[PDB]
Amino acid sequence: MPRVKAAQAGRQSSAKRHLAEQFAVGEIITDMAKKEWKVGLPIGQGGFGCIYLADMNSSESVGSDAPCVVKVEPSDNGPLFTELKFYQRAAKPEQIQKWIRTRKLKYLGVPKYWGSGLHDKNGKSYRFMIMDRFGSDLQKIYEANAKRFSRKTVLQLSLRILDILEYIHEHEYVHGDIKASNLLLNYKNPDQVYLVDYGLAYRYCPEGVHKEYKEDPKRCHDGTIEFTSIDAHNGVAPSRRGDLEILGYCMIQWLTGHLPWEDNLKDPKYVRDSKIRYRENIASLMDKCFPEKNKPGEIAKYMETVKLLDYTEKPLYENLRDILLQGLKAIGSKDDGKLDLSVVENGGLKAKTITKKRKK
Repeated sequence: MPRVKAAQAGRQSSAKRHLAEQFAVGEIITDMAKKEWKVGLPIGQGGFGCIYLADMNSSESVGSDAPCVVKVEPSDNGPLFTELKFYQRAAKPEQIQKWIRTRKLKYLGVPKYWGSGLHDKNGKSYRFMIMDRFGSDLQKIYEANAKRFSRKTVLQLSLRILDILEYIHEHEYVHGDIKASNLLLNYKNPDQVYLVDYGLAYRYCPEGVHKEYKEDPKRCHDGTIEFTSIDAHNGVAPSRRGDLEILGYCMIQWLTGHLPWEDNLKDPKYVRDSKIRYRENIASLMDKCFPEKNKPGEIAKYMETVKLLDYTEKPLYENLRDILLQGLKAIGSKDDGKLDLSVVENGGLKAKTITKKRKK
């Protein structure tokens, strides 16, 4: 006496053609700078979906086909508001190079900003923003490459993401979702990874002042538990320990190309039991996933160290970066020149809004 049942469906159509209602490639978008940016070919990546190139024609001496694009968002001012806020707030050549050079930072893994604008579609204000020229994605590359990256890449990315993660963590936002979906590359430059999709911004410390674990008791689940880690999965702000922990998980997953708990990440209970069970002796789990394929140590120690200090004691960029560079350079290899993710995939990344109170 079995029992089965199910169903599903879906569709969507649209079309138009007439004056003041038929936009297309080459269209001129007016920015807050009172200018006119021409839209180029479609992209779909580089912002929040449905992104179109920018600066098609030339105004004075072409600059490498004018590597620029413009993302378009719906009239809501929700996720784009926050993302754009910090995006433009932390965007600047002189500003960045200033603090970066003054603090000897390992470069900033953030996209370049130029300007923004909104076009009122009679009842629907379409907001858009111009940024660097992107095309590749870490979510797609890993999909076709089966997260089969070398140590050089894992280290390079980890380092970059770390620097940026700190510069922002010292403000009031942290990309709890380190998922590759937030990692994008240049339109055709593998030696340049930028972290976009700030929509997953999670206020680390309230009013700039940290607070004991007790933010979202109902699991803020800002993003996919897969990368959200126990921190975000528990609604608690990743006070250093969380950020680092997440980076470690994704790091080993990239070097291994497969995750044990991942296959069982379908549910939260599993992800939790896995995090704890693996936390008990991450060292054994790290060495277990790699008997003798390469050299599991940088990630093993890095993680063990991040949890060896405490749940929320204090960060250790120098210490972590030390063990990481030590194990990575221990093999006599480091800084091949740029990166090792030029597989050229180009897919369709994703995004989401910040967790707090608004999602209706």
